[PDB]
Amino acid sequence: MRLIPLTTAEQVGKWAARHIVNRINAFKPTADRPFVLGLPTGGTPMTTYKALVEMHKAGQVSFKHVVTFNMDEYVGLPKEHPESYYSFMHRNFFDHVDIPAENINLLNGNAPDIDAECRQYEEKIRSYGKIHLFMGGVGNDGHIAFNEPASSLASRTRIKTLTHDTRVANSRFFDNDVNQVPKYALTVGVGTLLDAEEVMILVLGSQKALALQAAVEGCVNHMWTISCLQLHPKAIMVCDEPSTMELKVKTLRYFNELEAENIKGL
Amino acid sequence: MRLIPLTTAEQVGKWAARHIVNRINAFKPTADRPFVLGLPTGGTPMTTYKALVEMHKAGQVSFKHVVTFNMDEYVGLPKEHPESYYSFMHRNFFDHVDIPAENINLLNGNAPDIDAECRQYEEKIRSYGKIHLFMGGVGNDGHIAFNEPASSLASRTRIKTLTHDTRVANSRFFDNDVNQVPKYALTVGVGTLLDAEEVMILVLGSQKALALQAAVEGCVNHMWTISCLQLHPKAIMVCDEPSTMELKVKTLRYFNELEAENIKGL
Amino acid sequence: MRLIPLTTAEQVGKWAARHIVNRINAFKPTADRPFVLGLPTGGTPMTTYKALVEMHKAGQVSFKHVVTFNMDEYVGLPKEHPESYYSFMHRNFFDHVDIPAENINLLNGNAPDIDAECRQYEEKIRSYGKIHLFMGGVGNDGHIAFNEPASSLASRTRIKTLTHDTRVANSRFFDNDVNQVPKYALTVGVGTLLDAEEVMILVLGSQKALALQAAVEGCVNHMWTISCLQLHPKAIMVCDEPSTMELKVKTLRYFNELEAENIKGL
Amino acid sequence: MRLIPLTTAEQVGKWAARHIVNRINAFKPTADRPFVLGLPTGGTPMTTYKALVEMHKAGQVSFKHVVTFNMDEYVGLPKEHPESYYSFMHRNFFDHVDIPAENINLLNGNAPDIDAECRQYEEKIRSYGKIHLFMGGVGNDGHIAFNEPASSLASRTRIKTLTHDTRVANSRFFDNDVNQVPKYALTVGVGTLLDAEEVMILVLGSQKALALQAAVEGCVNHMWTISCLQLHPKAIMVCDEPSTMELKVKTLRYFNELEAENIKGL
Amino acid sequence: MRLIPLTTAEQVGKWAARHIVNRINAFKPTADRPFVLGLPTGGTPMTTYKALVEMHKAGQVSFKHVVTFNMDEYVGLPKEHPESYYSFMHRNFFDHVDIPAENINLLNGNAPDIDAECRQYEEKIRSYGKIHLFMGGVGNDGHIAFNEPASSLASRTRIKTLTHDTRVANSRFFDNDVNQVPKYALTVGVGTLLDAEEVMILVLGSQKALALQAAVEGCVNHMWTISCLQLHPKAIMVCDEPSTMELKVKTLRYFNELEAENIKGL
Amino acid sequence: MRLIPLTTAEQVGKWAARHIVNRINAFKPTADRPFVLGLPTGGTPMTTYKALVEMHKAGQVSFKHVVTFNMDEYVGLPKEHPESYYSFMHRNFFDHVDIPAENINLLNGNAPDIDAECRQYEEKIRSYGKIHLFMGGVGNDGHIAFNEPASSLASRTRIKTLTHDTRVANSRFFDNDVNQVPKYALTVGVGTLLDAEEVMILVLGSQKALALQAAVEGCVNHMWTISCLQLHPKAIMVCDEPSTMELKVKTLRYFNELEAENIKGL
Repeated sequence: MRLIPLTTAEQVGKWAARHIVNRINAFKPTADRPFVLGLPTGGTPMTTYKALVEMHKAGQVSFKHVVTFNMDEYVGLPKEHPESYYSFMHRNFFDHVDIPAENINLLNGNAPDIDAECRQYEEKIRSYGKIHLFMGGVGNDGHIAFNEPASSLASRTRIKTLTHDTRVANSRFFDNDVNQVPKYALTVGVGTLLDAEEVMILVLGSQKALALQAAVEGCVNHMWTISCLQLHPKAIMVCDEPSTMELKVKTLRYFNELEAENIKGL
Repeated sequence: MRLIPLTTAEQVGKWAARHIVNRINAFKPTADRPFVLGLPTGGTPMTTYKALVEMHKAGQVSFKHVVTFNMDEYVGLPKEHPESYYSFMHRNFFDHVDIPAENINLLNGNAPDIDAECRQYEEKIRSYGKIHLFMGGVGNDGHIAFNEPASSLASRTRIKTLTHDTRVANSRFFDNDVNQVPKYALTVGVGTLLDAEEVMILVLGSQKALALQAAVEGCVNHMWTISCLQLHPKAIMVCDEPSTMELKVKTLRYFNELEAENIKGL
Repeated sequence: MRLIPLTTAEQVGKWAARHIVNRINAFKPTADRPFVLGLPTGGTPMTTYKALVEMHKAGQVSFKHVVTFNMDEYVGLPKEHPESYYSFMHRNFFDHVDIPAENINLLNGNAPDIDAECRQYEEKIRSYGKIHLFMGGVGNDGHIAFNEPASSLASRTRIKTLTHDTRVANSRFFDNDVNQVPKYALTVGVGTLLDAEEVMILVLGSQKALALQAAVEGCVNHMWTISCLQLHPKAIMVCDEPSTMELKVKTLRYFNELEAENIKGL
Repeated sequence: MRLIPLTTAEQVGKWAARHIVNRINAFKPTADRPFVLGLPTGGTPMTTYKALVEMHKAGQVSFKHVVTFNMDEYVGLPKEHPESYYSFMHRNFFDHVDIPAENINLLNGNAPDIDAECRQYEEKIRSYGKIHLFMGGVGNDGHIAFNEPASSLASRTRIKTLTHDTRVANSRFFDNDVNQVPKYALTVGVGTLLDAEEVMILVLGSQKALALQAAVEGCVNHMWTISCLQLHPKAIMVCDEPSTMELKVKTLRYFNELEAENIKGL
Repeated sequence: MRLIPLTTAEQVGKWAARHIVNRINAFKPTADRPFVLGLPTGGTPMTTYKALVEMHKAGQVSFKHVVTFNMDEYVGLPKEHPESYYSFMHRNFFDHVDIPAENINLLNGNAPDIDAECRQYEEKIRSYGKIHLFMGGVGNDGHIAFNEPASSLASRTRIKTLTHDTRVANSRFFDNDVNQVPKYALTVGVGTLLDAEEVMILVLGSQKALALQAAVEGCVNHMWTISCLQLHPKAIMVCDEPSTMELKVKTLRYFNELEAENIKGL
Repeated sequence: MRLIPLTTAEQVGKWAARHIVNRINAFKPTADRPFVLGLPTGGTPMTTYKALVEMHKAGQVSFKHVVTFNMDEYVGLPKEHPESYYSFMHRNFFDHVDIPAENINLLNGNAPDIDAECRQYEEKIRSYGKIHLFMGGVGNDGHIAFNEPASSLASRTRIKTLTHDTRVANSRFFDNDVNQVPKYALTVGVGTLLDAEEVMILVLGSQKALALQAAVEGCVNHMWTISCLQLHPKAIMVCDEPSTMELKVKTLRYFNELEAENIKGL
């Protein structure tokens, strides 16, 4: 597992975006062999999207043969609502890069047969073979996407009933109105994430410090889902300074020395 | 992993038996595609067998195309001894349901070539492909079947030398005579159990409280074998009230809310 | 996992060497079906090599159809330097047994294309299929070979920059001159080791006591790489008395009783 | 140490108020031998004051010969500001009972010589001899009054610079304006509290659950000041249901059985 | 704190008895300056009493000016019942040594005013000044005498309601009849014990292993009362081999080396 | 407890020396009311002595009415040996300041009656009343002076048999000859240290990191003697950067903010 200890969110997004760019450029994707990218939404990846767009505009990367899969979507919310994850993803990324519509995959929160929607999503991933790089964030309690603590590490794409803490912490978008916040969401599973070739988790804010600690220094346990990334063949935590509060000083010093050459320029 | 927090043993058996019934009825087994059920013996599954029998008699389930594999058997004990696991299983379950003899698999504790017996058992499981649901209990120290603490998670069906604590705690059946209790037993391995599609562990009694804690809140470690079910794709702990003594109040409250809809009726 | 608690290094080497011999003799290797043995260097396996040689000379084992893979080699050191791992392995083992040159595999620390060298090594292992028994030691911090703490459990053969603690602790061979000690080494990966059928770790000295504890009593975590052997299908720790300092008395007593029959004669 | 596990805040205040009443009535205070009561402010003791007033009005207790000492006061806030602790204490308690002004002791946050004020307060306590019962609450991080984590257990009455978390969590009274909230406060010390004959801590809300756990099940350590009450000769924790979230089920069950006879009626 | 690691109960009693003898002989007690000895009952001190008697008979010690205080007594049991603690103490010790009746102090479980009895006992100890050496055992959960877990460290002599586990584990004397076992007992308090000049705890049996661990390696906490002996000026644990099961090997090795000179002869 | 987190040893000595100076100047010592200072030897306080001397020479402090007590001395070493603690203390401090011989107290390692020497030392401290400030260091295992782990917190001045690790780590002064290093030493006790009014521990080097952690973040336990300073009324840890390796980042950040105003200038 790699830990990239940075100072600010802007540095974290530049690092993550540069990592994505370097994986895409080394892979050399084509129409028949696309690079498959898993993506999250929310405030945490914002500086990464901003930096990815920048690099695209600077001519350093093309998304023409990049296929994407998003982690989740609200159930029963119209796709064109500005707070849908569809809307977030276009406004913050797809509106500014050269990816074709047929390459973009998002869960249909309005599908008539929800279990069918979830089944097809998993099938579509398998039609390409695998996600090469899945970027995500982590909950304060170590959970992933809308999966709950003690989720099966093999769980799959499925509908979830959001937690009060989550409606609550999202009611702001439903202009600060915790009654309109959709009750349910579609989310990829933990197994869906773990099947990716590489997993890169963005960790921002002292509210994630216990999760960072559970991921990096704690032992493997299903109650802190993020800890099971220790068993993943290729996992990376990219973090800012406030998120490191619960780590030991020597842990932070170890990774700061091991990755020093890699965190220049960004 | 699911935790089903119930109050009494009778509720635990009804829940477990209803789960088994629902898996069988959704699977729709046939002569050429049987439902494969792994089973334990002892006091812990008694209320489950009693409830399964009841449901069978009420016409809610048929075992005509259900194939079963038991976890273990005493070595050198005549099969018709009333304390053999063969005898337990017929008296508490098979005597009352419609399963055919050819569908019942039990280890032959009287086989002339013990290693061969153990090899054939594993081969028979593989001939059907997989166990769809393996029901078991857990030792006070978290062990499974007759496997010992720090058993390999890939261990397989094999002969074991029973522990004093086990002969001791079983001498009662050998009418309370710890000298007749067979010295050895045949048992499936931890790998045998983990290869099942779903694992459901019955947890009864405050003597199992540390094991329950190690399974649900502790981290993964081979000394408490039950903790490695955290890594299993589909594991369920079904427990009574006294078994919950070592859990945190919030852990019990979390699962009691998450599974509330599912523990009605039983 | 097995723990073989012995008293002295000489007993540990006899036990390990007898284990190796028994695996080879039960396997019955041939020209077209060799026994594949993974091997380490350093002070820790010395009494094992001495005992293996002895058994060979006593006519108890032949290495004619044994293929070996060593864990590592210094980069840029001439192979005939007496402190190369090539030189160690010939002087302590291959010079005294009947293994053919074509059966010996060592990393070429002088290869012109290092990444290519590392790729070919993994390919050669796969050409035979698998390592049947990989013998190794463990770092004071639980690491394996030249892999670092928090290495991926799927990492593979690759070049590493040695740690000061390692150059320091090896400068003695570069006649106690920490300036000549090569800066880099080639090492198999953790995945390389875990892919072996059986892993046997030699544990000598109270400086390994925390690692032994993390391997046997602690939980699974990537910071102590050796702890992930708890998840390996067939792992054995062979240890001397001073290495047991951080274990609980009952843990040492448990394994001392479970393996009693097996540690006679040696 | 006693733990009184109750369900609601109203029950906690009735229990605490009944305890206070029973200590006062058994002591039989007089003009020359007053009962000395230490008191806190804030939302936590509100139901206790409400119940104390009730009991007073029902003729069950008199405060005529009760002397009180409050834990703290804001520095530079006019005493008649409605949010001063003076104002809180009169409005919620002294306005409704028969205690004489000369018996009421509060820190003068407007004293010209602050260190002198703090010295005199300690001297006044010692002039009576000792506090017989000190009632308080506990911070989310286990701290007491305005003392900080890792305060000396012998610290004494003194001025403190409030924490952002505290100004923040109190800005609501300074009509939700975190700029007017006084920067400093006077507070009794941890030694001041520990010198009382009996200490009764009110614990309300799941935000206090980690503190409750540190007080009752954790070990003694100065970072969670409340844990050092384990060393106090006569300490009582009175808590509501949500505060018990981090305790083990058996801990809550133990105290619920030990104190059962004592939590009836309230 | 000293830990005296011995092998058998007989060695523990000889060591403890020799310690007692050496304290008495160095103190040189007289009519007006007696040696004050606190004593327990039960199976744990039996080999100590047997060895003390032996030493007395060998002329190595006199109890003529030794005053004793016992830890506890059953309430409502006639003193001459053979299972009273009075009866135990005479039959196992006082019947065989030269101590005068006026020097023997035992709680009167038949006193008409129980609280008065308990008050007088504490007063009698204080009339002599202090207990020079208090010998005791420890409960499986670390408790002392009949004090419960989380007892105040300043608690005093008082009546207690016995626990089921205790009636249960003592019903054997009430010829194995858990209905006659007195419901209540008088016991010295934890403060009573801690006020002694030196405290020597006898630890026998693997059932005490967790308590031994909490006393010696764990941190100070009131839930394991025995752990607070770490704060006592002069505490000694005398233990047999099975009691050491939960200690680390290096802990046992440390004390075995530090006390080596002192455990010869016994 | 205060933690003063500094970067280098030179800053630690300046801080400590300034603290000492400020305590002395605020106390205003006289012939009949001296300031009593407890002192250690070794490499750890060297920069403090150097800075104290400097301040003395700058006219900021006088030792005319300062009385000192040193922690320890070698047994049987001639006082004028350059490696005696007498010799260390004169060469590094007393040779450069204005303290009178009658004010200097050091243990006489050559006393004819060792127990008498140790008794008189304690008596001399009590003749002045108390040590106002005791400065010391801490062992890698948290021990104090020559006291061992699990020493009584009330232990007193006494002779000790040095540990191999200590002779070993000091043989360098006995020009790197571990055979001349005295076998025994006189040392103040833990009680002697804890009786001081204020205790200031100098913590230098990553080898002290576990001890620092046990002092500041761990719980109270006698195996890490330094942890019991959490119970001391007025304790200060002054540390350099490498010593902070085992602390959590937030712990170091907390104290760095709380003491910021106090670590300027030095």
